[PDB]
Amino acid sequence: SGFRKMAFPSGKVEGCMVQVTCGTTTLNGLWLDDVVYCPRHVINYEDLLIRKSNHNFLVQAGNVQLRVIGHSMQNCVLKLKVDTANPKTPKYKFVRIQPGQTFSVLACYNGSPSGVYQCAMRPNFTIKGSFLNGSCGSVGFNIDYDCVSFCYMHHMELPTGVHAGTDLEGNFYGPFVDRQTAQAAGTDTTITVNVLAWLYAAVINGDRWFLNRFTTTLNDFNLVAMKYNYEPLTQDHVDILGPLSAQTGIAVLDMCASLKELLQNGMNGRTILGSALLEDEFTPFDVVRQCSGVTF
Amino acid sequence: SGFRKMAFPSGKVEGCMVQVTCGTTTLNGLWLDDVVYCPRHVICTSEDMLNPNYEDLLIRKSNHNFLVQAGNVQLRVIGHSMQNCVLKLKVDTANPKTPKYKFVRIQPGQTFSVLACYNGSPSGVYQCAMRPNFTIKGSFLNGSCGSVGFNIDYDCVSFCYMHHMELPTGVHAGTDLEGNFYGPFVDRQTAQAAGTDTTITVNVLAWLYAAVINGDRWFLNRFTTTLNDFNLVAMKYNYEPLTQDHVDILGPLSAQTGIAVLDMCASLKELLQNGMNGRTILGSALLEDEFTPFDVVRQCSGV
Ligand SMILES: CC(C)(O)c1ccc2cncc(NC(=O)[C@@H]3CCNc4ccc(Cl)cc43)c2c1
Ligand SMILES: CC(C)(O)c1ccc2cncc(NC(=O)[C@@H]3CCNc4ccc(Cl)cc43)c2c1
Ligand SMILES: [Cl-]
Repeated sequence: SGFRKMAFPSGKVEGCMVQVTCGTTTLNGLWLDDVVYCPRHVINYEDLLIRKSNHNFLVQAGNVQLRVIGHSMQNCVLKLKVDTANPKTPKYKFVRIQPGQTFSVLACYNGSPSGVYQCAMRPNFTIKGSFLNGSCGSVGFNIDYDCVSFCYMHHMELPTGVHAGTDLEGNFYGPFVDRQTAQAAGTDTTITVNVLAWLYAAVINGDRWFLNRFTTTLNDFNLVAMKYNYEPLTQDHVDILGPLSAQTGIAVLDMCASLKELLQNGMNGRTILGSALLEDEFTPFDVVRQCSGVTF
Repeated sequence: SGFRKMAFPSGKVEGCMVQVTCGTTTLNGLWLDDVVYCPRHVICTSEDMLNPNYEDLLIRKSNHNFLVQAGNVQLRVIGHSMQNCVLKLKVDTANPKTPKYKFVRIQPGQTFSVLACYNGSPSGVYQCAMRPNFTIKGSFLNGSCGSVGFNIDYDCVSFCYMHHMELPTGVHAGTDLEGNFYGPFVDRQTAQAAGTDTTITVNVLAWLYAAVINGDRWFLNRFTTTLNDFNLVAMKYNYEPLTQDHVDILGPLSAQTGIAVLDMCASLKELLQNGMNGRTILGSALLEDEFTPFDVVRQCSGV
């Protein structure tokens, strides 16, 4: 029993974190094989980069200096070829995630990991992270079997205190740019499929006060959800919730009627899994994995 | 900016997790140097748990009855001893991945990271706190016994918890790494129940200072309180008494924000009376008590 915001074990990623310094800027890099990946803002990026020599980039792995033997830019990521291959390189993939998907973040400063937390890519493409100055280059990941799927690299903080970054191929999530200009997060919405997954997690853990005898259609549910700034629920979302619906005996549209009632009436002084707000940062897969004990 | 329930990076602990099997029971062990530490109930059947005589069950076991697996390698047990509710299995191989470590016994209100494991394999990491009633609100399934709680301030891992059991309310009970239980619990299937739980007051205050550091002051008021009047009000909401030690510990956060501890206490009194009126504090509609003054200073900015 119990339900926590759980992150993947970070060990396979910790062994890849390095510190990258160029001039007066110090940030984090990801060392995989003989390449160090980091935000290109550490250095017109083509014009600024062509003026740099390999020895201008100082890369430190623990108490050992790695020597940069080459450099290239791919979108908003700088790839620094080093002379030493990381002996701790895990099995890995670079994957681009969609809004609503979750991942673990290993927050680092000066190439040293300080903490790990779980978060979701918001529908407005920002992440509600916990980052201070020097955290640039910290990475987001998931683990599938023994393979680390890197999905995020931290680049910046927006004026509202939320965060923006790229995939490991340097493509930003959202309409953001890596420079000092007027940028703002768009109006955010609630990830509906995730709230429903969390409601199924509450039922699995014995919290059932919000269940009712009613059902709804997908269309009537979507009309109500649009009014409360909830993301539209698709047939794909209904299909993805199938396993949780079979384990609890509560049809997806049956749970949608509970959600409709919670949006229209509130919680009435009651909590769900120790929360007075409807939680949207657990996917259906996260609920299944935590309520089944999947290991890595 | 931002404030999250943040756990310590788990790598140093992952390299210590092993699987321990005795008869039909399989659980997790912690391999540090040439010793594997695990809950002593690994030698019990379900029937034995009603009234186990651990000394009698242990004397019937030899070294080769304990199977210890580290990854895909079997470790050989060359000795065994019991220390309180922990079994210590001497193995023939020292763990090459043994980090710098200490065994520390924590007090209620203290936080720590948990690496939840099954079959000697880590599945997840989360942050939690030792409740005033000595239980932890964890996320543990059957097979998670032997999973450990820790802090990593600098390069040293301080092991503070080993998971032993789940109570009827769904909360969890365990021991320090010397096998002494936290709370009045026994590693026996007996009618045990968690005592009435209370809110960790010093931690709620720390989290209110974290909200001020991050730019939110809506909850402050023009009042102050004496420590005794604060505690008379706090006890009515099932909040732990606030001691002079707690006031001292909040000193640094009080200096960084310019808000006296008893003025923050007055704000807490008003939040308990009024609720939040549709507002949130650091993205929460409830008063959060699982961040210590130390965790706030660690995660929040100095400016
Ligand atoms: C407020 C403060 C100290 O600058 C800060 C506070 C918290 C931060 C958290 N995560 C990242 C940060 N860096 C940036 O956002 C950097 C520096 C500012 N300008 C800028 C412009 C473009 C790009 Cl791609 C990056 C940055 C943080 C910075
Ligand atoms: C209730 C259920 C399914 O057995 C379960 C569910 C979740 C659990 C989570 N963490 C540990 C668990 N094991 C125990 O509590 C074991 C087995 C039952 N009795 C018992 C009595 C005393 C002692 Cl010291 C240990 C145990 C869990 C078990
Ligand atoms: Cl302590």
